[PDB]
Amino acid sequence: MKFSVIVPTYNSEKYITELLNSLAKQDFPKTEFEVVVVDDCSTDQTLQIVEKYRNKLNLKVSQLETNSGGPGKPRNVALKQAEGEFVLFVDSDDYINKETLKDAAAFIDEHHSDVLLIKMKGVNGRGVPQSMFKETAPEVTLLNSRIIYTLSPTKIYRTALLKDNDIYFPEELKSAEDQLFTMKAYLNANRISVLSDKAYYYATKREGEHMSSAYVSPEDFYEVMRLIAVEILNADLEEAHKDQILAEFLNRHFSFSRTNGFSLKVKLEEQPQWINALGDFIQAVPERVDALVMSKLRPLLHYARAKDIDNYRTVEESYRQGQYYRFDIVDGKLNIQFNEGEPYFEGID
Ligand SMILES: CC(=O)N[C@H]1[C@@H](OP(=O)(O)OP(=O)(O)OC[C@H]2O[C@@H](n3ccc(=O)[nH]c3=O)[C@H](O)[C@@H]2O)O[C@H](CO)[C@@H](O)[C@@H]1O
Ligand SMILES: [Mn+2]
Repeated sequence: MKFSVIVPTYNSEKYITELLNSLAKQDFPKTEFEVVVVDDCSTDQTLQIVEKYRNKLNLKVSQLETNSGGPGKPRNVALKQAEGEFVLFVDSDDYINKETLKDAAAFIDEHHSDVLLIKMKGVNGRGVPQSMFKETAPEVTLLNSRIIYTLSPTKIYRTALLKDNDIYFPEELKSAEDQLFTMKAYLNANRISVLSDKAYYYATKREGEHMSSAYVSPEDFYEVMRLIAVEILNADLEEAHKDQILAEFLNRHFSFSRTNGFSLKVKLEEQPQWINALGDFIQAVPERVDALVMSKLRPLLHYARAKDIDNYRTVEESYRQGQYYRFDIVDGKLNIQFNEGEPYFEGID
């Protein structure tokens, strides 16, 4: 067994066939890959739709007692059932290219990848990461490539890599359940590879609610962030490398996560809740890492670590308004003091 395609379902009857047709049309022998379907207690006709593909595909189907509250637990149940050499997570509302398992198998046989990224394509207006999919690369690291800018589970992982290092998704969590999982796989992979010859994984936009839009409390969200920083800092790598990996994670988190602009969008009466959870995550980042981060984020790291929402919000409002209490211009960049009696933050551009 080469691959295990792990499919978590939850009331997926309107789009599960578009998936199952792409596996049935794979030009890969159905005897060397399995479809591990774990249903998160669906109440529509998802399972009988799946049943019609029991002679078109090698299937392993099971259903949970109650809905787990997220994609994590179903994938965890499928992953310990998987006996394929490699694992591919495909969501119920997505589908893969006809040639995916053939090109992957051929690529991994040639380069012995532990994690293999496959190029993605957005369908029906859904955005998709692309900065790391412009060239097929046999070997990429966390620091010479943009792989940290895609933490979704929609990749090829070697089964032994996940099991030998005890890598699973957090359970009862609507979103952010993928970031810690994929980063742990990145942290332990002896070789990470990118495969961009075609458009392999098709991420769709349908209706209704996608899990990436479901509510996750700031406590649960930033606990995952805190766990990622802890995983980075205690990886079996050189200490300077771990600091730089953490800095690159923070650059991306503060630029593109819900943290970016929270004190401008969240209701005032809820922002202490955010600054306390965000601060528990930044308090796990040692202050030495602030120097490796993008300069504009250093005042935010500083006031997050101190749980100071007033100065944090003033920094965000100042960036948005382009107005500062005091600033100097040195070497085409700004050195800013955001409030009276506060420190100056230098090199901001
Ligand atoms: C970035 C990307 O390309 N895909 C991610 C995106 O998918 P997305 O935002 O589309 O969320 P989805 O609804 O597709 O959920 C992902 C998968 O989990 C299953 N599911 C959903 C709810 C539930 O209670 N039990 C269950 O098993 C879905 O059927 C689906 O197969 O946001 C999710 C939340 O982090 C991630 O898991 C997906 O990997
Ligand atoms: Mn989806």
